Amino acid sequence: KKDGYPVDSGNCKYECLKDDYCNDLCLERKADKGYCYWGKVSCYCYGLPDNSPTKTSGKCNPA
Repeated sequence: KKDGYPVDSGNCKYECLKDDYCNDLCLERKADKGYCYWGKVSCYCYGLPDNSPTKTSGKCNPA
């Protein structure tokens, strides 16, 4: 497992506004804990699956 920005199949890291939205959405992502790294970024989990597809080196391209 590992921390990072959980991205859906499109490679889009879920965003957030508070820290509880990240911790929750994070638990669903299989992460133990997670907050919302604002700084113009998105949520942040801690415990995502190894293969857990997270922001790699591209942009959230729909389709």
